[PDB]
Amino acid sequence: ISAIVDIYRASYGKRTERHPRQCVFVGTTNNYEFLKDQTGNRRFFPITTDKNKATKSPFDDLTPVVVQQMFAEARVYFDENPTDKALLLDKEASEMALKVQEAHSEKDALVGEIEEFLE
DNA sequence: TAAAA
Repeated sequence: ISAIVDIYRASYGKRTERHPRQCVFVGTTNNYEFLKDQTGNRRFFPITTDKNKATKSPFDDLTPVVVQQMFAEARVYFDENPTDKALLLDKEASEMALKVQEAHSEKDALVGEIEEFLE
């Protein structure tokens, strides 16, 4: 997920070439516990989506014009500061992100019994 | 075409 380049050989190529990462990943799920890592999940930012609270339906209200406008807005914001530092969350946003990632992360059970036994 | 798949 956190790889900036992909150094690999083409399907039938002769030598290994270098491709900068030109894609963004978005994942979809209905499980409430998808983060297997127990020592922090800073890569993945879970957004909980609620039906019947969607003001606009993504089936009939997202049209190429609307997504083009969204990407033009993103282009403006990125061109305000064209560096990777501008892509990080705000301090309070990152603070909430820690709690959200922990809440959606798998919990180890052995820790509880170890604590009880040591107590 | 063989490879590489």
